[PDB]
Parts: sequence; C-alpha cells; structure tokens
Amino acid sequence: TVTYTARVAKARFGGFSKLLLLWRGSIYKLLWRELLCFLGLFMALSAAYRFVLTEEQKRYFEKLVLYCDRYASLIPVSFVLGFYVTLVVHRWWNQYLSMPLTDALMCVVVGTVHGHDERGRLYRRTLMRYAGLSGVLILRSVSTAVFKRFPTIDHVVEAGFMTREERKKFENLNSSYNKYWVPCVWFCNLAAQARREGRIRDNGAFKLLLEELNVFRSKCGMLFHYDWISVPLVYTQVVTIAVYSYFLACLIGRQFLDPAQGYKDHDLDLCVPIFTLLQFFFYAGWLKVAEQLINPFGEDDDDFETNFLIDRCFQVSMLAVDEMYDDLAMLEKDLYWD
Amino acid sequence: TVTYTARVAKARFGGFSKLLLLWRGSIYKLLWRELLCFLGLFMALSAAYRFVLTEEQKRYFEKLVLYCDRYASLIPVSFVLGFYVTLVVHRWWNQYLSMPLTDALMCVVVGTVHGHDERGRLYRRTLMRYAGLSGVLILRSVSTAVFKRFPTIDHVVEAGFMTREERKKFENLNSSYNKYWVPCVWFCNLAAQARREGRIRDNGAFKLLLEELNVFRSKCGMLFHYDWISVPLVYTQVVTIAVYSYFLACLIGRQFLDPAQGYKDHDLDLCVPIFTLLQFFFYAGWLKVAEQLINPFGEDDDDFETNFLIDRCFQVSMLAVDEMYDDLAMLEKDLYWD
Amino acid sequence: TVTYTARVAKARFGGFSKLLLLWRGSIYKLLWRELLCFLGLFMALSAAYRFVLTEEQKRYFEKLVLYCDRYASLIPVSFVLGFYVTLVVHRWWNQYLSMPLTDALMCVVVGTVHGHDERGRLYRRTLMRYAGLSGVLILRSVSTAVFKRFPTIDHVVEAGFMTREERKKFENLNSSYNKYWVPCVWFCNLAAQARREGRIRDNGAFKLLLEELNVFRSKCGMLFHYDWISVPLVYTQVVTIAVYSYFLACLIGRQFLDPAQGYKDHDLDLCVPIFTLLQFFFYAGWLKVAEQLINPFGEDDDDFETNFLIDRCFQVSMLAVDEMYDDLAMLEKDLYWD
Amino acid sequence: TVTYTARVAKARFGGFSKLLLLWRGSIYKLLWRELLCFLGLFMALSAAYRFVLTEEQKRYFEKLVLYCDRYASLIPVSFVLGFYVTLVVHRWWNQYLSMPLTDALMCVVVGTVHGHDERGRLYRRTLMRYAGLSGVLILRSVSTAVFKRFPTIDHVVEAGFMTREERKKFENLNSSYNKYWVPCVWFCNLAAQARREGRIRDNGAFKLLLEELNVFRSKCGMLFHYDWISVPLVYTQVVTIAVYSYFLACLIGRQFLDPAQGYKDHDLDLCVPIFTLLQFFFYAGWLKVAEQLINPFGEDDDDFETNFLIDRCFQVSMLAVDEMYDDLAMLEKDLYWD
Amino acid sequence: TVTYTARVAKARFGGFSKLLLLWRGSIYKLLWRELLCFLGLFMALSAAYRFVLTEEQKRYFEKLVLYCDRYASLIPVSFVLGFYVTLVVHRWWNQYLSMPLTDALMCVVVGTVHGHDERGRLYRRTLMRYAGLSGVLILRSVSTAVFKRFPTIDHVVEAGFMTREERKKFENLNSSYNKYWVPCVWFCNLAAQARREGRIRDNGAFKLLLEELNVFRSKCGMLFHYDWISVPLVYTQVVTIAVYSYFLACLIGRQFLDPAQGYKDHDLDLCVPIFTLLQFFFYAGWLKVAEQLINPFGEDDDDFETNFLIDRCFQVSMLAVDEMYDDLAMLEKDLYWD
Ligand SMILES: [Ca+2]
Ligand SMILES: [Ca+2]
Ligand SMILES: [Ca+2]
Ligand SMILES: [Ca+2]
Ligand SMILES: [Ca+2]
Ligand SMILES: [Cl-]
Repeated sequence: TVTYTARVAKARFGGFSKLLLLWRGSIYKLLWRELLCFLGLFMALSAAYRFVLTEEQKRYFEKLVLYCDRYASLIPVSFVLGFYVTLVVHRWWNQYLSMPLTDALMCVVVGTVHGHDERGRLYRRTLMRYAGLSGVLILRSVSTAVFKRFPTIDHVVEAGFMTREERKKFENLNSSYNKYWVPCVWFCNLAAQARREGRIRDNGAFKLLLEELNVFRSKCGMLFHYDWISVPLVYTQVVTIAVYSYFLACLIGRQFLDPAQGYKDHDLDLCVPIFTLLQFFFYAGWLKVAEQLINPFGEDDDDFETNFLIDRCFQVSMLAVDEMYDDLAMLEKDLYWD
Repeated sequence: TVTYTARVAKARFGGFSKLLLLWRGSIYKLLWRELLCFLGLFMALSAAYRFVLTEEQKRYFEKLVLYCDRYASLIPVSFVLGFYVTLVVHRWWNQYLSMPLTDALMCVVVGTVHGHDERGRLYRRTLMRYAGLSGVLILRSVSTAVFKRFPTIDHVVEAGFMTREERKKFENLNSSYNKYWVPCVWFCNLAAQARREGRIRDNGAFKLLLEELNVFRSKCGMLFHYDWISVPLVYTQVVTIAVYSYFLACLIGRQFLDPAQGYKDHDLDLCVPIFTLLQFFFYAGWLKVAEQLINPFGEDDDDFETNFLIDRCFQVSMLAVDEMYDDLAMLEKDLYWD
Repeated sequence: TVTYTARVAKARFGGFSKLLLLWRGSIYKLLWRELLCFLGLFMALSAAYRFVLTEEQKRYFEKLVLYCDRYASLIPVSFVLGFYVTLVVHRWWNQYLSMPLTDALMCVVVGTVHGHDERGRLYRRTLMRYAGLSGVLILRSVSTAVFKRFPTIDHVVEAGFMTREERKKFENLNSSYNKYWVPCVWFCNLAAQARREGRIRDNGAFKLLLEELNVFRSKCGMLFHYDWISVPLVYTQVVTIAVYSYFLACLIGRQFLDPAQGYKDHDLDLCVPIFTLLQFFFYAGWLKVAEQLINPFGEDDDDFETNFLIDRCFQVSMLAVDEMYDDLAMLEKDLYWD
Repeated sequence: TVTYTARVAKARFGGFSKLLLLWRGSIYKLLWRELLCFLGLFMALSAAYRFVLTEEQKRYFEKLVLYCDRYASLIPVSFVLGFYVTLVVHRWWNQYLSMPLTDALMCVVVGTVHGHDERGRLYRRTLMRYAGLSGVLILRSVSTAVFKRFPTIDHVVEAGFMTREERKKFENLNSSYNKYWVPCVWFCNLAAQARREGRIRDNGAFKLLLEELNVFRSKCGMLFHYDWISVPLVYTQVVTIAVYSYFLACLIGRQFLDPAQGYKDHDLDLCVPIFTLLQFFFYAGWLKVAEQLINPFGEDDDDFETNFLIDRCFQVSMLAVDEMYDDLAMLEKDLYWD
Repeated sequence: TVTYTARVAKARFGGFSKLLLLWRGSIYKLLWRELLCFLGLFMALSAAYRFVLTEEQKRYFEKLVLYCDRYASLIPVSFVLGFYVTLVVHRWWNQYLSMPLTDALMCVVVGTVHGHDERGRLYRRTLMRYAGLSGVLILRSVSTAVFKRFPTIDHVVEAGFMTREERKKFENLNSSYNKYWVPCVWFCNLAAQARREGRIRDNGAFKLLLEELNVFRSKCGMLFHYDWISVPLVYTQVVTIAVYSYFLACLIGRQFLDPAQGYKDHDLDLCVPIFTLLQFFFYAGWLKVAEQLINPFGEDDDDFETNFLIDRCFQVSMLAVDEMYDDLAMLEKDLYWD
C-alpha cells in the first residue's frame, strides 16, 4: 500500500501534480517496459517504411496504414476495459474489507473472559491467538508475501502463532481441504470450556463471543472464496486481447505517412506518435492497474500490507487482552463534571 | 471454476499474456465454433461475389454492401449487451455468495451441543447432516452436475446424506413443492429436543443455533429464487437478436469490394476481414461469457464446483463436530507470554 | 414468471438461439403490435411519397427527410433509456426480494412453540396463519392477480386465511389506512400469550419470534412502499416521449428517397427500412421491457407468481408447524459414523 | 408523491402513452416556463437575423451560427448530467428508506409492555408517542411542509405529540444542537422504568425494545445527515452551468440560416427548431427532475408525503398499542385443520 | 460542509441559478487559478502566432494546430475521469457514514447503566467519554483540522476528553501502532466492572452495550482503513495526466487560425476560445471536485465538519447520560387518550 491521503487533504492550485513525481506505486513503474516495447516496435516499422521499402511497397504500406487507422476503432476497447476494471475494483475493496482483523474479538474477549490469574490470562491470550492463527493460515494460503514468510507450518510454530502440541493435532486431522478453519473450531471449544468453568460469567457473553468468532471466520472464508473464484478467465483473456489487438493495429495505422503523397490528414511527420503513445499509456495502463489490483495480496507496491496486518493484530490483541485486562484509571470527575 | 489467482499475484511485464495460452475455461473454447461459422459464411459470400456474380449483379451487391456497412451501426449492440452482462455478472456473484456452506453452523454446533458420549456425537453429526442434506436437495434442484450425481433420492440415501427412515418420512410428507426446506425443519426440531434434554445448556446457545440455521436456510432459498426467477427472457432474446442481427448485417457490409470500382475506403482487398473477425470475437464472446455465467451451476469449465463443495462441507462438518469436539491442546504459555 | 434457467445451464454452440423460439414471455408478444404500427405508418408515408406527391412536393419532402435523418440523433434516447431501465430493474429485484415468505418464521415457530396437544397445534398454525394473512392482505393491495382472487375480505375468509370472528375484529378497527399490518400485531399478541402460558419456554425464543416477525412485517412494508412510491412520473413521461419522438422523427428521416435524385447515401431503395425496424425493435422493446417490469405484480407473463407463492407458503407453513412438529426419525448412526 | 403503480400493472399496446396525459407531477408542469423562455429567446434572435441585420451582419452571424453549432458539443452535458442524476436518485431512495416509521416499534411495544390497566396503556402509548415525537421533530427540521404545519414547538404541543410538561423539560435542556434525539432518550428511560416495575417481564424484551429504538433513532439521524450533507455544491453548480451553457450556445448554433446562402445542411427553414426544443426538453428536464428530487422533503407534487406519514404513524401506533393490546379472537381451528 | 438543502426544497423556475451566485464551496473558488493559467498560456501562444511567427513558421504552426485538434480526442479523458470520480464519490459517502457518532451508545448507556448517585453518573459519563475519546484520537489521526486542534495528547487532556492518569496509562502502553482503539478497550473493561457491581442489572443490557461499542469501534476502524488505503496512486496519476495532457494538447489544437488561409472550420477568429474554456471548466473542474472529495477530512470549504461533530457529540452525550438520566415528565394521558 502506498498511502498519500494526508498530501491531498485540501484542494490546492497544484492539484495532483506533486503526486505525478512519485515512483513507488506509480503508473510509470508499472508500465515503462510495455511503453518502451510499443515505442520500439513503432520506430522499427517507421524506419522500415522510411529506408527499406521501395516506392511501390511504400504505396501498398500507405494503403495498409490508412485501412488499419480506419478500422481499429471496430475493436471495442473502452467497452470491455471499463467493464473489467469496474469488476476488478469492486472485488479489490471487498477483499480488503474481508481482511481477518481481530479488534472486535479482542474487545469482546477482554470484556467477557475473566480472571487476573494465570489461567484467565491463558484463556484470553489463547482465544486471541487462535483467531490470529486462523488469519495467518488463510493469509499464507492467499498472500504470496505471507506464504514467503511462512512457507511451512513449522514457520508458523516458530513465530509463536501455534504451539508444537497444537501443530501435532493440526497435522493429525485427516482432511485434504485447507485447514484455515481449524483454529476457529478450537476457539469455539475453548470458549465452551471457559463458560463451563465460569470464566465466562453469563450465556449472553458466550453468545456474543461465538457471534464475533463467526463474523471473523466468515471474513477468512470470504478471502478463501475470492482467491478460489477468480475474475472469470474468459474476461481476462478477452480484455487482454482487446488492448493488445488494438495497439498491434495502431503500430500500423498510426504510422506517419510521407507528406508528399498528400493523403488527407497526413501532411505532418512528427516522427513520434505522441498521441498514440498517450493512448497506449491510458488504455494499457488501465489494464496494468487492473493487473495490479486483481490479486491484491501479492507483492506489488500497492498490494495490501498483509504481513504488517498480521504483526499489528497479534501485538494489539495481546496488549488488549493481557496487559489492559481490568486495568482502569480511577473513576474521576471529568473537566466538565460541573 | 478455473482458478488462476496465484499466477497474477504481481504485475509483470508479460501481463496476462501467459493467461492467453490457457484452453480450459478459455474464450477460445467457448467461441471457436461460432467464429468459424461467421468466417465460413463470410468467405462463401465473398467467393460468390468474386466468382459467381455477373458485373451488374456485382454493382448492385456493392451498393448493398455500402448500405449495410453504413446502417449496421443503427443496431445498439453495446447498449443492450453492456446492460445484459452487468445484470448477469451481478447475479453470478450473488449466486456464489448464496452457496449453502455449513461452516458457521458447525462452529455453533461444536460450541453448543455437548456430550462426548454416543448421544452427543449423534446430536452433533445429525444436526450437521441435516444442514448438508438441505444443501444437497437444493443443489440437485438447481445444479445439473449435482442432479447427475443424485438423480433420485435413493442416491442421496446411498451417499449417506439421508437415512432410510428419513427417506420414508420425506416421501410421506404430502407436498407438491420442492422439499429442500424439510431437513431445516428437522434441524429445528432436533435442536429443540437437544435443548429440552440439556445437551444445549442455555437458551442463548439455542437461539444462536436457530439464527444460524435460518441464515443457512435463507441461502438455500436464495438459490431456489435465483433458479426460479431467471434473467428476464425478453432481455436474453433481445440481446441475442442484437448480436446476431448486427453480425448478420456485417456478413454483407464488411465484404471486400473490388478496388477497381474506386469506392471510398475500399481500395484494399485483404480478403480476410480481420477487424470484423476481432469485433465478432469481442461482442459475440461477451455474449458467450454471459451464456456461461447466466446459470453458474451447470457443467461449463468455469461453472461453480458444486459437487466439490458438497463433499468438502460434509467432510469438514463431520470432522469439526465429531473428531474435534472438546479436543483441545493443553492451555500453555505462548512464545511471547513474557 | 417464465423460467428457462435449466435450458441454459451450459454454454453451447446454439447459444440462446433456441430461446429465440419462445412465445410466452417473449419480446415478440410484447412488441408486435407497436412494431406493426410503426411499419404501417412508414409504409403509408412511403406510398404517399411514391404515388401521391407531385415532383416539387417530392423535392421538398426529400429535404425534410434529409433534415430529420440529420437531426433525430439530437434526441438522447440511449441516455434517458439506459438510466430508466437501470432504475426499473434494480427496483424489480428488490421487490422480488421483499416477497412475504414465511419459511424463516415457520422454522422459528416449529422450534419454539411447543405442545403436541390441540392447544399447541392451534398456537403454531395460528401464528403461521397470521403471517400468511398479512402477506395476503399486502399482496391483494399491490398485485392485480391476487386482488382478482380476493376482491373482498369475504374472499379472504372463505379461503381460510381469516376466521369470521377475526374478520369482525378486523372491520371493527377504526382506521382509514391499509390494515395489512394488523395480523402482525395479532401475531405479537399471540406470541406474548404463548410465552405467558409457557408454550414458549424461554425469553430468547420469544425474542427470536418477535425478531423474525419484524423482518417479515418489514418485507410487507417494503412492498407497500414500492407500490406507493412509483418510479417518478417525470422519468416515465420523459423516457416515453424520448422513444416515441425519436421514432416519429425516423418515420420521416428513414424514408427511402428516389435514387435518381442522387442524394448522398440514398442510391438504394430496399423499400423496407429493416435497420430502422431493428432499431425500433431494440429501443422500443427496451422501453416495453421496462413497462413489463415496472409493476412486477401484474398479469404479464413474466410478472411474479404471487398466487402461487401465497398457496405454497400456506401449504408449507401448515405442513412444517403442524405435521412435522416434533416428528423426527430415530437418532441413528450415519453411514460414515466409523 | 404521485402514484401510478396500478395503472402500469400490465404491459399494454398503449404503453405509457396514457401517462403522457397527466399534469400533476408531470414533466410539463416542471419545465414549461423554461421551455417557453428558450423558445422565446430563440425566436427573438431569429427575428433579429431575419429582419434587423444587414446583409454583411447576416454573413457574420451565419459564420457565428456555424461555429457555435460546430463546437457546442465540446460541452460534456451528458457526462456531468448522467453522473449528477445518478447521485441524486440514489440519495432519493435512501432518504425515503430513512423515513421515521414506527411500525416495528409498535409491534415490539404491544408484545413486550404489559397491563390492561391505565398504567400499562400509558406506558405503551407514551413509548409510541416519544417515537412519533422524534419523527415530528426531525421532519420539521428537514421537511418544509412539516415545518409549515409545526412552525413552533407550541404547535407540536397543540397537535398532541408533546405534553406541556414535556415541552418545559425540552426547552430547559441546555443545548444549541438540534434536539430531535431527546424523545429517544426519554424512550430509553421510560423503557428502563417499565422494566424496573415489571411491565417488561424479561431482559430479552427490554433488549429488543432498545434495539428497535436505536434502529428508529438511526433513521432519524440519517435524515439529519442527508439534510446537512447536501449533494456537493460544486456538482450542482457545474451541472447547472453545463446545461445552461450548452443551450445558450444552441440559441445561436441552432438558428435557421438563409437557404439561399447554400450552407451545407442548411437548405431548409422550418422556423421552429423542434429537434433543439426536444433536446432542451430532455436535457433541461433531466436537470429539472434532479432539482425536484434533490430535496425530496419539499412541496413538489412528487415530493414525499411527510405530513401523511406523520398522521398515519400516530394513528396506527395508537391503535396497535392501545386498542389491539392483548385483544385476540378465540383460538379456533382453521378451515384446513383436518 | 456547505449546506443548501433548504434552498432547493422545491423545483422553481430559476432552478439552481441562484446557487450559481455562491462563492464559499463553489467551483469557481476551486478552479479560477487553473482557469486563469490555461487562458494565459493560450493567449501567449496566440500572441506568438499572431505577432512573432514568420509566415512560413505560421504555416507550420497551422499544420501543428490542425494535427493536435484532430488527435487530442485519442486521449480518453471522459473514460478515466468518469471511473475515477465514481470511485471517489462512493468512498466519500462511505467515509461520512463511518463518522464516530456516539448517539446509539448514549441511548444504550442511559437505558442500562443505573444510579442517580455520584458513582452512577461517573460510570455513564466515563463510558460516553471513552467513546468520544476514541473518536477524537482517530479523527486527529485522519483529519487535518482536528489534528491542528489537538497537535499533542496534552491538548486532548486539556480539552477534557482524557484525564492525566488516563494519559499516563495511554503513554505507558508499549505499542508502535495507532492507539485509537485503546479507549474502546477501556470502555469494555468499565462496562464489565459496571456489570459486576450491579450497575448494569442484566446480561442482555451488558451484551447490547458491548454490541454498540463494537459498532462504534468498527466505524473508527473504517476511518483508519479509508485513510490508510488511499484511492490507488496509479489511478490518481493516470487521471491527472489524462486531463493535463488533453488540455496541453488543446493549448495548440484550439488556436484560432488565420481565416485568410481558408482552413476548413477556421473562418472565424473570436480570439477567446470560449468553448475550450468551458470544456476546461467542466473536465478540470470535475477533476478538481475529485481533488476536494478524495480526502473529505481536510480543510476544504465542503470537507466534513469534524471539529463540529466532536463538540456536538461530547455535549449531547454528556447531556443525555447525565442530565437526562431517569428524568422523565409525569406519565400523563395524551390529548387523544379518549
Ligand atoms: Ca497484485
Ligand atoms: Ca453455466
Ligand atoms: Ca408487469
Ligand atoms: Ca423537492
Ligand atoms: Ca478535501
Ligand atoms: Cl441477541
């Protein structure tokens, strides 16, 4: 994620012009290789037309250029591309919203799972750790960065999200499906035990705990589903062919023709098709942004900060349910009591 | 479902070009027959114009070609097609979201329905099995693949989702409507019995069980409704006529005319209307993708994996509520306890 | 409702071509009268130009035709029509979702309202019947078909949804507003009585019953609101004028002009403006589909099956809460118990 | 609100043509003054060109007309207008959905607040009246019609929504912010008292009451927020300038030029720019509909019926919680009992 | 926020014309500097062409102008800009909806946390103050205006939202992440203590308190996430380049050419490209509105009134839970009791 929210708090004369200077997370870094390839192909074709082709070959080439310029608009680039990008962006925000955050659970846990003693601390920390473990399991399933951090379950154990006995039980479960849901079931069982022992003092609190657990587990399931049900491959293929087919056609149709031939709208050889380069910038960059966003859990500059979220959630959950449990300042009259 | 999420985790120079090489779930496999039919019809008309028609017939045909090319744009293909595809895709994701998954129920069941003995195991497994049975019934109602797997209720019994006595009661119910809802009522009754016998220890847990049951049953009902209330037939007919009428017109309007006749924008006979073939690819392929997505529970390559989901849900539910019930590792201090 | 979901489970070579053969619920049945009127008006004007008009009148008419063809595009048909159809379709699906279905209530009722005796059966059946009665009242308020089935409250009594004493109380209530909400209040009172007598064993179950009642009542209220707050009349008038004004203009602008006059793009008299007929088909058919969908509770072929839903809900609710109350097969080990 | 839902239950040959005859709530009534002003300005300019201008002035004017007709399309009317109208309509439906209806509260109140005696009736009626009072306060804050009905709090007292002692307490509260939320806090306090005295028999019912109160209060808050956070002024200004600037340009660019001058596409003087009048009708009428909808709580014909809703809610709430409290017909076997 | 909802309650002849006179929050104030820069650059280029360039240089410049006018349309300004503005506006309303308002919490607190004595008042005021403190912390994190009001936590203490002992505990917590969530955990702990001491009389009320706390905390978290996950930088850069590149091209392509040269559509030198100025107004103003809205928590005229909301919430919460706790007018018969 490349945040710039603070820099655009106010409308100002410069606008986003200062943002145009950023490299990390920028369109330029995404697209300069493709832009250079388009420009190089165009210049090679132009040089061939200017220096290699005989006069008769030049006349036929001019006919081909006029034809391609005339009929490249038959390719409905904006239609398919607008649809595709809208779908990708909608999925992008929904996937961020499905991130397995444990803040609501930590609030319920600190409010409902009681005891200053070692056993109460163990209950609170372990419930929070099961939630964090489910998050880690699903994220190493769907995020390339998290998987690199945790290539094996042994790495999960070494980071402290899972104990060795927990690891043994996890591997002993006979199931060929992804086991990210296992710590949520452990959470439900541990909550039942806490209720049975009276650490959870009432049925309503136990119910709230199970409700928030199911909300969390559903976020993990949504991440699983977004990972499994990709944007339909047909759409990705079609949009890709649309952009590439159009610019392949433009490599010919946008050639600068010999002004002495007197073709309509061809009396100026600027030698750099700067409007065509701008059009490639916009359409191919739109597609390139969709490419970055389609899997927001990779290692693009602006992909989601999944490892950061894992670390933050573990740290904040442990703080909230262990250090801050039943640790309040004195009930005092506020400044505006009178 | 043809997943490729992992392959597009990062924006890369190639883009989706590597995805262009996929066959299963690809646009090519969906559309090559129609594309070949368009090309063959076009070439037959071109050959007739080139070899069969007399000169006067050729002049009249050229007039017709110019006319059709001029006025085919009157057909608003992008308008109707954009609307139709947007509707279909929205329905597609909502239908996936309505898949009858039992994970939330299994969490509540393992947390609230107690007893290590045979009776407690029976309660937990049977509640989960009733949920899975409702899923199977609705899916064999709406999914062609699931119906092929379970052509009769006898097949449901043989797979273990329903007992023979349960089958007898199911058939004895006098109702002409789809009975997918029956196991959800069985679930409610069994939960009431569990509460009465004390297996469900509190009213809040019983309430949570009924809430999650109703959420699940509503997902099944949504699948029923999406199956019953198709995309309006008027829309499907109109969009189909739009695409076919436009390309039927293009079969004439996009013919290559004799360059010696000197018609404007007709001084080049490439003999293959490659831009028209690309346009058919895009518009007819858009329609073909809508055709794949409109019923996502069929046997297209990228239709939903309904049998896989049935098997996964049964396996995971049974594991969670039977093997993992009240089976926790020792409460131990974590790595960062200190 | 004209369902065809099963026929389009798989993408196939034919596509929706087989659907083009359907009459009931088809675009043809909606639009053939208007299409024939457009064609007849066009042919009358063409015949007048061809046979009645003098040469000078013909020249002036040709000028008028060129002018109308030139400037009919000033009318923004696709703009207003796209907006209008999007609004109508969104409302269409939301109205279907607001249908007063009693399945969730029947689940809660069978799970929480107890007694095999006559009194318990009366409680369960009467709660379900009050819900069904509220549905019937709102549907006869908003659906023309349901109102034809139940023109008076006496017809409601004769169908069994309301008793004679209930009818007397219903008429004795002094209120000029629609009384569809009355049986929901009766439901709340009857539930309170069931709780007081112990038929509802716990406060949580009573709360769940009231929650589901309020969900149901809100669906009925949403139907009332969609019926009362029509699509703004301004929009319907404007879109109607847009389509009609454009095709009125096309009746002149799309006339086939005498080819001997040599007007640009007018050297071919096909005598049937088939592209204009196709354009009327698409735009006027889009408007005609909006006309069908704007009130989905009428008697169009593809309007919602409101009487079917009323009958199904009553039958299924009675079955679920009376015949299937506390009527379970023996708790038995499943096939995969071991 | 101008309802016509019943008249369009079925698709019919006439379509919406019969709706074109309506005046109240019609586009004509909204737009005839502006349309007449456009037509008058156009005719004045035409008369000046036809009768006042010298020949040389006429030639320069013809140049200006051609220029304006050529370049008025630079103004992106459909772009900004489509966006603006979409935003306004979305807000319109959301604002209707936020109307402070008390039906859900009345159901909960009649089901949970008990006693046939005077005190129980007082509790039920006063809880409902507090909800209705909050509705009245917010509506007189946001609806011009309601404010005209209740220009002062004294008018609220005289209508019976607030007692004199309640008025004294309401004015004694020291707060410069809108006090619409005050009766909701009174509601919470009165519910707490009812629970303490046993009129609310259980904690679950008290919780449900507070939940529904918070839902209602949130609807009132949403109305407050929609009133405070207008559609951004920048958008309204920009869209207004777009429509006006375009038609100001059309006043010149759409002038009928002297046919003897032989300008291309100017050989016909119809003297009434009927296509331009139609275009003003559509674009300016779209803007005019947005003007009606942007504040749906005013006194436009099709604005929401806020006074009607206030009266209906008070009448229905009082009926439901006072006359119909614990007033049920005998539990009797229904027609299909056997 | 610049509200004008009251001024547009009714559709009127003037329309939004009176709104065109507003300066604060207007498009003019946002855009006059950029508009003046465009106009100045255009006039400098025009003066150079008119007075500095030699005849041959003038002919080449005319060729360049024709070329740029021809090909600037290749830049898809409306495509990218429409997408970008739609995304920004959606985020804008969602961010307003995530504002940390404490009204629902104050209702629950006044209804569930009891005692007229000093301790009960302390409980109610402190729970509300913790909620308000979390709001202040997140808002000083995301709003430039709030941060200016509270540059340090010491300023938070001095305003009364946090006590000195609370400040000491807040700083003693060892965490590098934003601590806005800390007072919500304090809230949960204080609620647990209130329940333990009997100030919260029942488990259901305690559950409702925790539910509303989690709703509030989630609003704060949503503000954090919208601040962190900006609109993707790629989109902002691309849209900015689109608008600037197009108008840079227009600086040349829209030059008034010498009418004696006889170029098509160039026989009129108005010397002020008023249609191009209008087009810059619309497109660049659309972008400028997106610039204002992208961070709605800054100090633009129409940014959200965050300091106002902080003050209002504190005042109203304190009033509701302290002055109005259990302070009701006598239960009296209403006007329509009979
Ligand atoms: Ca990525
Ligand atoms: Ca399919
Ligand atoms: Ca209908
Ligand atoms: Ca209004
Ligand atoms: Ca801002
Ligand atoms: Cl609850």
